Amino acid sequence: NDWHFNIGAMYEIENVGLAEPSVYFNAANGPWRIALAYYQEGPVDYKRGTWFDRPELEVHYQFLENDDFSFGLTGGFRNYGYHYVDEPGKDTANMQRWKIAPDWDVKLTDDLRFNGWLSMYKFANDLNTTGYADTRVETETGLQYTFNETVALRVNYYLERGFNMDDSRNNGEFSTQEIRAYLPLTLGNHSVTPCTRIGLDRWSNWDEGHDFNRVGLFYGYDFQNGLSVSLEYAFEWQDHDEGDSDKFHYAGVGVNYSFHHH
Ligand SMILES: *CC(=O)NCCNS(=O)(=O)c1cccc2c(N(C)C)cccc12
Ligand SMILES: CCCCCCCCOCCOCCOCCOCCO
Ligand SMILES: CCCCCCCCOCCOCCOCCOCCO
Ligand SMILES: CCCCCCCCOCCOCCOCCOCCO
Repeated sequence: NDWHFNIGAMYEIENVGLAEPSVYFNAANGPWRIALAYYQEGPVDYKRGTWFDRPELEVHYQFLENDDFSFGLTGGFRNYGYHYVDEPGKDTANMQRWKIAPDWDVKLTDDLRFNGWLSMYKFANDLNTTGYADTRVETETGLQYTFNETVALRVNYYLERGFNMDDSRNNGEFSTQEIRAYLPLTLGNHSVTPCTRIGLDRWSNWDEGHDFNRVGLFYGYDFQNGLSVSLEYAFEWQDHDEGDSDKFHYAGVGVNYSFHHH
C-alpha cells in the first residue's frame, strides 16, 4: 500500500529544572504502524544529578476503520535505563515496561462519538531499586462533540492504577482519577488545543493527595510541505502556597516531518 513515514524531535522542560530531549520515527502501511523512540530526562543544570533514558518500540494494528466503528491495538516495549548519582547503594538500573493497549472510536450520532484507549502494563527487573509497582492499568475514555470542521470538544475520564502481582509488595501502588477536557480548534494551517485536567481523586504510597489541576495550551503549525512544528505550555498545581505540592511548570517544542511513498 502507501508507505507513510514520520521523523521528529522534541524538547521538554519541567520545574517547580528537568530537561527532556527526545527523537522518534514511525512507518505505516495498510493496518500496520511501527514506531521507534528515544527519550532522556535529567536536571537542567546537569553539580549534576540522576537521569535516565527511555528507548521504546511500539507496534500498532488497525482491526477496523470506518465511520461507525474503528478499533486497534498497540503493543510496546520500553527500557528505563537509570543512572543514579549520590544515593547509597546502586549506580545504574534497567527496568522494562511491556504494554498492550486497545483503542476504539464509535459513532453515537452525526456529531457525537465515544472513544478511548486502555493500557495494561507489566514492569520487569530492578523494581526494588526503581520503586515501581509491577502491574498497572491506564485508561482515557469519553465523548467527542464536533461543532464543525474547525471546532470539537472532548471530555474524558482518566484512571491510572498501580497493583502488585507479587502480593507481598505494596511498592509503587497508587490510584489517580481525572476529568480531562480539550477543545481542538483547526484554523487553516494553525492548530490550537486548550486543555484542562481536574483531579477527581488520588491516593499513593508517597502520601500527592487531594485536588490537582492542570491547564495547558497546544499550538501547532503545518507548512503544507511535510514539515510541522509544535509549542505547548502547561501549568499544574495543588492549591499553591500551603496546599501541598503547590506549582509546576511545563514547556515543550516539537518538529515533525511527514513524507510518503507508493
Ligand atoms: C493542551 C493539550 O496538550 N492539548 C492536546 C494536544 N494534542 S496533540 O496535538 O496530539 C499533542 C501535541 C504535543 C504533545 C502531546 C502530548 N504529550 C504528552 C506531549 C500528549 C497528547 C497530545 C499531544
Ligand atoms: C530506518 C530509518 C530511520 C531514519 C531516522 C533518523 C532519525 C530519527 O531517529 C529515529 C530512531 O528512533 C530511536 C531508535 O531507538 C533508539 C535505541 O536506543 C538504544 C540505546 O541503548
Ligand atoms: C456543547 C457541548 C454539548 C453537546 C451536547 C450534544 C447533544 C446533542 O444531542 C441532543 C441531546 O439533547 C439533550 C441535551 O444534552 C446536553 C448535554 O449537556 C450540555 C452541556 O452541559
Ligand atoms: C469545556 C466543558 C467542560 C465542562 C466539564 C467539566 C467537568 C468537571 O467535573 C469535575 C467534577 O469534579 C468533582 C469533584 O470530585 C470531588 C468530590 O468531592 C468528594 C470528596 O468528599
